[PDB]
Amino acid sequence: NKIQQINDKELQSGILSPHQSWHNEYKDNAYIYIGNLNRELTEGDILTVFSEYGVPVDVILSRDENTGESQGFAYLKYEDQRSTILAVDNLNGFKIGGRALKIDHTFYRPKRSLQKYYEAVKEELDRD
RNA sequence: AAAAAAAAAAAAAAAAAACUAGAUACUAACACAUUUAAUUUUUUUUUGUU
Repeated sequence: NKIQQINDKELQSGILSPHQSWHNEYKDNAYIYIGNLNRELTEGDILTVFSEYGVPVDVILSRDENTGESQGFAYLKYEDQRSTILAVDNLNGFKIGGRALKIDHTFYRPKRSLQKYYEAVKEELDRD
């Protein structure tokens, strides 16, 4: 609802196409921060809503090291960037499970401690 | 220009109020297009990763 507020102003001026859009600030980014998730949605189900706008190559759900349950945020890289422009813009502010999730562009830095979680995820997304 | 008179009835201290609706004049240099670049409507069960 912070970002959703911008695009309405922006589109109203007829900004139309990325060169003039703030989404142009990125261009080298693909992962999207996915916020305000519900707690029970897992990686496979976050890999439900987000293929509407593209083809995910990677995904990471943030979850406590001990109890292993959702922190409530994820980082999902689309194969073709412009999905990111599409997901951030279009699906931000949308309700799942009563709470409206947030998306925004992100630069994502991998953490050693999850290293196995990368192949464990990749192998599934490597199936396709 | 100009040269009077005379025969014992009256007097007066100068319409409202209320009700309900309608009719028309009028009063305040009243206000009538700019208003928006520091500052509080922005609210949620804390939860954005070398």
